[PDB]
Amino acid sequence: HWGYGKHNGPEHWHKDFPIAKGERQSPVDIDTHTAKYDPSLKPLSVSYDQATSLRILNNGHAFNVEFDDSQDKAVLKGGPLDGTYRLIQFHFHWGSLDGQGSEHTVDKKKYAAELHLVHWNTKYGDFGKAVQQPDGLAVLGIFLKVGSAKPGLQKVVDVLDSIKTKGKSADFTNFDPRGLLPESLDYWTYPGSLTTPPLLECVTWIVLKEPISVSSEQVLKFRKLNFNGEGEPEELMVDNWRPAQPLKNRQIKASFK
Ligand SMILES: [Cu+2]
Ligand SMILES: [Cu+2]
Repeated sequence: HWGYGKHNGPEHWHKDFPIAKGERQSPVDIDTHTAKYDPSLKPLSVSYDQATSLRILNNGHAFNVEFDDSQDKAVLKGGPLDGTYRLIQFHFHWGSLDGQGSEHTVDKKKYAAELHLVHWNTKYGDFGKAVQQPDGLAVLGIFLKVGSAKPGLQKVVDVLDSIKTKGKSADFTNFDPRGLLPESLDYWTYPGSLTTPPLLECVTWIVLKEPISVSSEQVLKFRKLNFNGEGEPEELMVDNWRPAQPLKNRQIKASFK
């Protein structure tokens, strides 16, 4: 009823999810010149040392690498955040070509892909309760550009053959998400939403300024995935990104000058 095709893509989602035309939708274009430095922001605290990855799942729109979120094992704190946010899963959005794929844009520039590390606020007890709150989630977004390989991505790329089609999953233990981060934690932040239906306005977005580099071969493997289930007509899982939405009454803040 929703996807990324011609007939069910972003431009249609409002029919079933009227919040698509809401006041704090994501992604947005990040106008670097109009973002303002906020000296009172903190440094981000990314605490992933005890992360417990469990599984990787092709859900028909992306693949999610899922984590044990039943304890404070892999948490995000600081920055604009009040309290502790637990990592539940990460996934990517990517293009059919290297010139598109990201959801956020930077001065209208599209990156080849975007990584979303999804975290929920522990004050709300579980993910499903957190998405109903204005400060329920914190998503760390990281741009991908094509160049050198990202070594810490390779273990993800190499399991993708085992989850080609919608509904397939595979064990994915002992994966360290720290290997997906860039050097700098400088960031922009703003209040927004989930970027897939149900498009709930529950996200504090934290978008890193510094992209990571991945190789051609790595992104090419993303593009071999399928939106369809096994035994259905093959449709490559590409261009699974929502375009930039109106900023409306929001200001994007920068952690850096
Ligand atoms: Cu559907
Ligand atoms: Cu996402």
